[PDB]
Amino acid sequence: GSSGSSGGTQLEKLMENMRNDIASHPPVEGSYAPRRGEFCIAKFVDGEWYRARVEKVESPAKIHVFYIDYGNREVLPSTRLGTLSPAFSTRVLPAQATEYAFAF
Repeated sequence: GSSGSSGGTQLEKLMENMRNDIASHPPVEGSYAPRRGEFCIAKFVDGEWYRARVEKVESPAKIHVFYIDYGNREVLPSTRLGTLSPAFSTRVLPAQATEYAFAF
């Protein structure tokens, strides 16, 4: 936590709340099934979870997704994908992704 002259970025706020329950109670690798057109959390090479929308599901090992937080695409397995909580879901914060408008 931060007290005194604090302040962050919209995304940093939501992500900050999720990263917590996500880093303390990480999802089960290979539990959530990514479906074409479904929102979920993806694990970044830096073991950092981020909001993304399944673009194309190839195989349990290959899942085309797009980070709706930055605006990038990465083919990750169904292991790095998990159930995106409604509390941290974009439903509260708008996708800061750049290539989001084109994502879908």
